[PDB]
Amino acid sequence: MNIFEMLRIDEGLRLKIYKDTEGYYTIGIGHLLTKSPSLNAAKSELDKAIGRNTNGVITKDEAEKLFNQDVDAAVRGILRNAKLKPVYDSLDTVRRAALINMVFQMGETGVAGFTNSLRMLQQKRWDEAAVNLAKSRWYNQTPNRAKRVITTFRTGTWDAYK
Ligand SMILES: [Cl-]
Ligand SMILES: [Cl-]
Repeated sequence: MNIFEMLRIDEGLRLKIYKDTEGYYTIGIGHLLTKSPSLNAAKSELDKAIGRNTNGVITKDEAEKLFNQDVDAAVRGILRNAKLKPVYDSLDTVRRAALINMVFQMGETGVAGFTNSLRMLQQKRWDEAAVNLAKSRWYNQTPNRAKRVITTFRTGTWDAYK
């Protein structure tokens, strides 16, 4: 298992513009287009991202290209973030994938906000960190996905994804 595979299971793949869990226009493998409630604004962001008149449909390849860019961005963002990098540096490979997934979903800023859980993860207090992460809107809104990432941090294994 690896990050790409993990996120692919979490986000799925849609080739047409769709609304995510929060009702925002998205395409591909969880690529957010815009938070504006206008479909036109979305189509325009879409063609701007792909570089062609898409009419709101992209191919698989185009989806995977946005995904590759998005994973790269996530990692980079983490490494650039003063709160995040030290956490990432401290972790094992599997747990690093769990942090990336969170960053992919919520952005670097939202993650950086889980101060207390970050701290627990850095100290390697697994069971505690897992309880604290569960007290969040994140877990309450997308509980199955959150359980999966949480279990990953708790165990340092991919079992949640098996
Ligand atoms: Cl983009
Ligand atoms: Cl969920």
